[PDB]
Amino acid sequence: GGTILVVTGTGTGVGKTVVCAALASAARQAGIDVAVCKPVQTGTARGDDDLAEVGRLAGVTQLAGLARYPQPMAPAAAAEHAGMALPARDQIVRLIADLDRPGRLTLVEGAGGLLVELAEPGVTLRDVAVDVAAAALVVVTADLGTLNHTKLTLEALAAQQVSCAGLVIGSWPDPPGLVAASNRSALARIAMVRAALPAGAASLDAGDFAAMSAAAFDRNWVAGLV
Amino acid sequence: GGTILVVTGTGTGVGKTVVCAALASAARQAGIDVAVCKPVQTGTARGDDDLAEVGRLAGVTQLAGLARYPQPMAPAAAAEHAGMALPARDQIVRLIADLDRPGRLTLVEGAGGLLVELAEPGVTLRDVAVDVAAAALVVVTADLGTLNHTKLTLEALAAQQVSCAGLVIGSWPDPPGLVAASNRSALARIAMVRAALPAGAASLDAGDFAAMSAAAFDRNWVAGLVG
Ligand SMILES: COc1ccccc1C(=O)[C@@H]1CCC[C@H]1C(C(=O)O)C(=O)O
Ligand SMILES: COc1ccccc1C(=O)[C@@H]1CCC[C@H]1C(C(=O)O)C(=O)O
Repeated sequence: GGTILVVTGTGTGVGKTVVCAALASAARQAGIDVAVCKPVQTGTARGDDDLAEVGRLAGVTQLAGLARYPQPMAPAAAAEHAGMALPARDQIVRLIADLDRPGRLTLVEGAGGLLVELAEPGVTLRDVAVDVAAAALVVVTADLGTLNHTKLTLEALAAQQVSCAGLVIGSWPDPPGLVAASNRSALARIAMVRAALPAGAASLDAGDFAAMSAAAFDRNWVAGLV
Repeated sequence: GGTILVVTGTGTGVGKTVVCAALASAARQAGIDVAVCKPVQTGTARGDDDLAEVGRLAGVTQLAGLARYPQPMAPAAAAEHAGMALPARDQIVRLIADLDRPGRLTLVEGAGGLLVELAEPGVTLRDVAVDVAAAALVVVTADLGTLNHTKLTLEALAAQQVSCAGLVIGSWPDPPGLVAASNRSALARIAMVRAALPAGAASLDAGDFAAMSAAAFDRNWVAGLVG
């Protein structure tokens, strides 16, 4: 086996996908082979496609997914509106296990937050992280309310003995602002802050995004992941 | 004592204050003595004052505060920015204990979400709820992301054996879109939804607000809150 990380977020729209891309880009530039699994993708009718974004921004080609739902809703909700079930727990765990190989960083991107139902019946990304012995990287905001949401997510991880690999602020504003500066310091008291991605980074071309990502993370930490 | 309910939320801006006012108004109209307590208030320099809004919307005069900090931030940062300290645990507990009495419903309004630090060191509303044997009413939104936030908050309450008194949707759109309708159904499968306050409730006058409040909750639930 290699290294499996689940990438979750404290909520929706926190920048999980740009963080997957930035970490993928950083890790490739560190010579690591990277796969990204997005088992469940919703919001396709309006053009959401997180794997494609990871492809454009970081050049990853091992991009695996199982299901795509048009409605911009939580999977269970999108799957009910569509009249079709979610994938099986079995499918998700085994797709991830087959992606994973020595020398490879495999990132598993949830949909929304940690306790959204990903597979039938009621199985979450937390359940999947247990099954594949993955640690969890938590994407957070620097905005008002982030400390509570982060602490809640970390408690939920520890309740099932899922290790936390750190936090990433998905969007760092410019200029920061009083709240954002305060929250960054407080977040670092609760866990390791691996990066804070400049606001607007998702609009970069691949070259600029690759330079941003290399500077965003600690090179030694990245190298140590595998 | 009487009944103590802490009123928390899945985050900030979910409508805890209007929910406190609405439940207070419904209980008063059922003949229940109501006090509302806000042990930590931030944002006072921008005019934030939840107790005064409760009084204005619901007519409550039994209102009790404790700590007030100027900046509209989490209490620890707001207190640091003002060169002040957070209250001690027993200052919060004594405030609640002094209000509590038989026949009375005492609502304790949190600051932000459940695990926000209210007192040194790392004391949260969840700890306070344990100390005063209160159940927790959880205020939620109907928007994308509420299910995860609600489940995280209920799991945290259960981790300390704090009973969940149910959910209240702080702002309910009319008409409800597909997403809000779907989230309300999912929310009700997680826990009892005690009310869904109409959007804009905070702008109703006293009589409209009182009428909205009486219709918002099951009267048998409200009446049963206090023996
Ligand atoms: C399933 O998770 C959710 C939970 C609650 C609310 C919304 C969602 C979403 O799916 C959003 C909506 C479409 C895009 C998705 C987005 C992404 O593609 O990154 C995300 O994961 O938040
Ligand atoms: C202090 O706790 C917090 C922690 C994190 C984020 C926000 C808050 C707030 O308190 C907000 C900020 C000002 C108004 C407050 C509001 C209310 O007065 O109703 C609330 O309590 O959420």
